[PDB]
Amino acid sequence: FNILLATDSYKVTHYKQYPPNTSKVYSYFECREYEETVFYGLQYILNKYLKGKVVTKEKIQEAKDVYKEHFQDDVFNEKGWNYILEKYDGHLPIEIKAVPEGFVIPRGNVLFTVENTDPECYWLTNWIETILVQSWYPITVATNSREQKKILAKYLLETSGNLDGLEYKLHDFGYRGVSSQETAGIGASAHLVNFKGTDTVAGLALIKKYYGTKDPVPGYSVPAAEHSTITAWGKDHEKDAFEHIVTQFSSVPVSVVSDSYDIYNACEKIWGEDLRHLIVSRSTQAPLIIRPDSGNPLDTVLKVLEILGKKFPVTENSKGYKLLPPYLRVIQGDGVDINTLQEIVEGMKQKMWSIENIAFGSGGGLLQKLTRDLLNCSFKCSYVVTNGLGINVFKDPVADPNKRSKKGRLSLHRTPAGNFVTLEEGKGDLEEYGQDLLHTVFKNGKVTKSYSFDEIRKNAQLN
Amino acid sequence: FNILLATDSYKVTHYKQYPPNTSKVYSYFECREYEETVFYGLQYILNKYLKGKVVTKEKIQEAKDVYKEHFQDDVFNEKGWNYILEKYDGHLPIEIKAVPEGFVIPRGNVLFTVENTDPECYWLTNWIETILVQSWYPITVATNSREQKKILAKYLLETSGNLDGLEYKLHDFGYRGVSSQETAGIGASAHLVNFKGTDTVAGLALIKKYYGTKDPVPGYSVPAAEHSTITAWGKDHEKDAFEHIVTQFSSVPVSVVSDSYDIYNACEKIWGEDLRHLIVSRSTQAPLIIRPDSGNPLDTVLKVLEILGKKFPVTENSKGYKLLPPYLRVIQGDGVDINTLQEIVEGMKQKMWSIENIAFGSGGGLLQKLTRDLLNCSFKCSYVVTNGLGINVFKDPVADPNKRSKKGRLSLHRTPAGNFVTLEEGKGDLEEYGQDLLHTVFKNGKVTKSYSFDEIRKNAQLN
Ligand SMILES: NCCCCN1N=C(c2ccc(NC(=O)N3Cc4ccncc4C3)cc2)C[C@H](c2cccc3ncccc23)C1=O
Ligand SMILES: NCCCCN1N=C(c2ccc(NC(=O)N3Cc4ccncc4C3)cc2)C[C@H](c2cccc3ncccc23)C1=O
Ligand SMILES: [Cl-]
Ligand SMILES: [Cl-]
Ligand SMILES: [Cl-]
Ligand SMILES: [Cl-]
Repeated sequence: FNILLATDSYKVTHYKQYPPNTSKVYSYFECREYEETVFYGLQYILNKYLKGKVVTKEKIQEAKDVYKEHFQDDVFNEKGWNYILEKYDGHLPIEIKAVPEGFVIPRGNVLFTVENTDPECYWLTNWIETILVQSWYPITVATNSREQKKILAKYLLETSGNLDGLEYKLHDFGYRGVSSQETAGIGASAHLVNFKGTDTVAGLALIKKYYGTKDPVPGYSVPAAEHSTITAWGKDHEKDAFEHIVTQFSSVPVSVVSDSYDIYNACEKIWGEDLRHLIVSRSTQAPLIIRPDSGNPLDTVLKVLEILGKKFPVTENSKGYKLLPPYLRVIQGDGVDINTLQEIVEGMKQKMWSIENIAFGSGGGLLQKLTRDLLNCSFKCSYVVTNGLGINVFKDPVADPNKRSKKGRLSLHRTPAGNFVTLEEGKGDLEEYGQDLLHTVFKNGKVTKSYSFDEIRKNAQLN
Repeated sequence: FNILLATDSYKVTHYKQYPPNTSKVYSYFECREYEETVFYGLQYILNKYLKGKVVTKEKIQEAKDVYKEHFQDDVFNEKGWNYILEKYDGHLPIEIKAVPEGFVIPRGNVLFTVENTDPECYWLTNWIETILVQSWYPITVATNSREQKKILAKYLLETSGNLDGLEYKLHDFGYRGVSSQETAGIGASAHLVNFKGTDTVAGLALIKKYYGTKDPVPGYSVPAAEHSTITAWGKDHEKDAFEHIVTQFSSVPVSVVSDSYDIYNACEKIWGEDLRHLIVSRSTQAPLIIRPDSGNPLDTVLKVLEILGKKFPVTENSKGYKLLPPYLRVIQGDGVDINTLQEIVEGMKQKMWSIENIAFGSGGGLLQKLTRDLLNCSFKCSYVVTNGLGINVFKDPVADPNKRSKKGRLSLHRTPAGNFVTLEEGKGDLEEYGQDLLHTVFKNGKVTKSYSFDEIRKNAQLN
């Protein structure tokens, strides 16, 4: 990796575009205008990409050579990057202040600021927009995962009367569904801010290296089947595959995808009759979790439950809602996003089914079907000093008030009703709102404040 | 990186689920039945992740330790992975056959096949599903980029009478709007299969290291402004920013975002009157590219052009379509995906505007607003040998016919009419068709067949 090569092409040219005698560019990150967002992911970027000696003689010459051919001119700022190398031993003269990781912030507030600490490096603040704005993703996953926790919590509380197993109810299936190994880790780490159930292994090593937990790993799995391990027995032997699988994993929970041929037959005839004896004997600590994986998600869950309710002893819990015996659960792991997770719980509740009957697997919903669009994640200049005069800088497009940017030096404050407000135009220094809630997280190549994954989990908890 | 940590958790448990006496698992990848999809990206994964010594004593012990905590049990196949280390010096005993990269194959056809080469490693075929299936992303970017090239080609040919500059008409803007650095490089490399214009610099080093080009670089940029470099001059000095920027970049093409306050004023009064004189003097090899970045994309482009047509000398070209003078072009960079790119060119054509007037930049649309669900990218077991007898295996969910999988040993063939067929049940060995178009790309830890980025470009041409 080379930070000189980790920006949008055009930013290479920007040091020739700013007003002359510009000593300071100051830029903020907000989720412009999902009423509240989990701030998480910055600390990864600060450590993996921004901290320490990031500039070397070789990194300057590589960039020089690529940009020379990429632009077909020598528009690269060699002098500016050689200054970083020789003044600061390659350490970025940037100061980043940020709200603490895990913080649940209303939309349209300052979550971090970037500014240069050396007037020579005025151009450096917005060089690192592109890299810093990839934060959108950890923030977005963490927010959409938490929104889903909220829906599950609402219907579990309504149909059971507690949150038991809440943080194991949305399993991450998204390892194949993402754009990369780097993306898998960050995405799966963002979901583990809210839940403890993941198949995306890469997330675990990231949290250990970048955040830390007191526990060995932040996330857990149980044994489960895929279509390869059922269908490999042959279209005539589904029962043999199931029987081998529940018996191999007799003492632990086990997911078995049951839609290889006929979900409704596998539930009713194979689990419900021929193998019923291997399921009703199993421990409360080791249920069979029947996985449908195809068809209308809501219709399939409701017919799966009706079949299972008629072949197994169903309890009515305190709330008047029906419950499988504790050895038997369901997980819908196909076509699940925040919208369909909500269609299912509401559909289950209208049929008087407890939500403790159902778990969710999401892959693409949770980790891939997200954009910087969704929460309008955005990095803009708000303040510059030219000729010694600080001036308040913003965009305010004619046709889009939604894209207006915030003016001048920003601080984040607690209101007397204990809500958040971003103060603009350096009005934070009028101490009308107490102290700035953002902290210095990065200064002059060093990480100056960091959070355990446990602290972030605590910060991110639901009301 | 540790391939023992680079799979779905549940696949760790799969070696205890397959029928006993299973010597071979054979699995294929399809874009299950965007009519045609560019295969690109496998070679990256084979080199970065699968080739050489991938197993070490330390990588087995690390996996054992993580999975012990992750499963709350020792379900890990240490014996199976120690065999790989001690038999094959950690080289995967896998054979992957793949269609040549850049090959444009209709939906529902085998693109790559994975099989174990040693009976002991039956479990290893689907260990690498997760990692291999991330290919959906390079494939989907490459295909969606190409389908957009098709629409550009259609409307340019209809309104100009050639495809001049087609490879620079869709610029990659999506570096900040992807989920990570690794994803940027892959996605930007996938787009450059079809175009030459990128701001996603990370794509350059990937193509150089993994694919190779005869030219210095596969992709090119020009100097261009952001909101920070216009608004930094002060709300009332937009004209000074513009004038500084186009004068700095007098002799090369220059993109200038003009929606900082009011796009329509900046086109009509600032470009069209105040600074008119520095635009009409510019070389045909260095035009001003006015970038609107806000509003209804179609409505904005149409009023932008109507304003510019009334301040600058417009020609009607041979097709009856209108043309800005050669020093003046427009780029819509904001809200651009395949569907809005199509709304715009069709809207432009209804207002008799040549498509050679307009360039497109795409960020989120191009690199992130893509899912594994779009082309149904899918990896399934089709054939296993159990007790020495091959059996043809598949899924066939009753309630989703389109998730039915192919049976048995697969090959890809040219038809008599120059189309493709995927043969099933090992029918390829009848040579009633020509010969299998999949080739050995990976065998027993080696990349065996590779393609230059140039070969891939050639294969991925339009008609
Ligand atoms: N971890 C200890 C706590 C309990 C364990 N546990 N585990 C659960 C789980 C854990 C992993 C898996 N995994 C798969 O199915 N895969 C892996 C995978 C990867 C890629 N593609 C497809 C698949 C299929 C499935 C289920 C669901 C399940 C539970 C099922 C009902 C309702 C519940 N409600 C609350 C709390 C859990 C509840 C559950 O109890
Ligand atoms: N090497 C020579 C290639 C041609 C030069 N050129 N370049 C062009 C271009 C090149 C880069 C940029 N860059 C930005 O605007 N950024 C960078 C960026 C990154 C992230 N977010 C936002 C932005 C804003 C914009 C436009 C458009 C422009 C052209 C404009 C009309 C129609 C055409 N038709 C065909 C061929 C080009 C045609 C064009 O001619
Ligand atoms: Cl599966
Ligand atoms: Cl999914
Ligand atoms: Cl911009
Ligand atoms: Cl975009």
